[PDB]
Amino acid sequence: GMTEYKLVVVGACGVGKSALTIQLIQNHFVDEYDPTIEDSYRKQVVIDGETSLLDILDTAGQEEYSAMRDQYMRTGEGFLLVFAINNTKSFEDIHHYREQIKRVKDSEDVPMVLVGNKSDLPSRTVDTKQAQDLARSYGIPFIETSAKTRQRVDDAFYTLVREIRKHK
Ligand SMILES: *CCC(=O)N1CCN2Cc3cc(C#CC)c(-c4c(O)cccc4Cl)c(F)c3OC[C@H]2C1
Ligand SMILES: Nc1nc2c(ncn2[C@@H]2O[C@H](COP(=O)(O)OP(=O)(O)O)[C@@H](O)[C@H]2O)c(=O)[nH]1
Ligand SMILES: [Mg+2]
Repeated sequence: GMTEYKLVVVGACGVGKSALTIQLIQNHFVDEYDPTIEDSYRKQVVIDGETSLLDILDTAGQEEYSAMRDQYMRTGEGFLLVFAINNTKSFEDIHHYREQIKRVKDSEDVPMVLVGNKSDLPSRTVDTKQAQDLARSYGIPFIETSAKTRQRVDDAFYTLVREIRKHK
């Protein structure tokens, strides 16, 4: 059957996890998406000439351990670590999420990409150097995105797919 990639999008409330995922699948920018709705989404893509089906968990709600999140964390192949460039706390929260994923994987070498979202906004509080430093510390790529303009959205997901290929 068609190759699949199981992806997980994680990050603080409000950073744009749903908006990024909706842009990828639908090519529309959502100004409001219910923060409680945790679901998976599927998209057929072609990346470096390979047709595949992405299976993407948009994490949401507060109720952490849940049938769905548990199975995607245990079986997920790659993770997008999303913060917003106007949300310093969301950047500070990234290390927590990376630590929890590493503990589920019992591994230091999990495919991940750091995503700094909301690049269209004036109110930057996390500088690109802070992002780049963090990603280099972790050994992973950094991609700047805007779900509003769509800048970097494909690049983020495709880079994650390329990172999974490099690992397996
Ligand atoms: C605004 C609502 C929303 O989008 N979310 C609420 C905050 N969530 C934070 C968050 C926390 C953890 C944890 C822990 C301990 C994890 C997680 C879990 O649950 C299990 C294994 C690995 C990790 Cl990283 C999150 F994925 C996560 O991101 C979701 C965010 C959703
Ligand atoms: N300006 C701008 N707003 C965004 C961007 N991404 C998300 N938003 C907005 O930020 C809010 C939170 O987005 P959402 O996708 O619900 O975040 P989630 O809680 O991580 O799923 C919503 O009002 C979105 O429209 C972006 O790149 N730029
Ligand atoms: Mg959401």
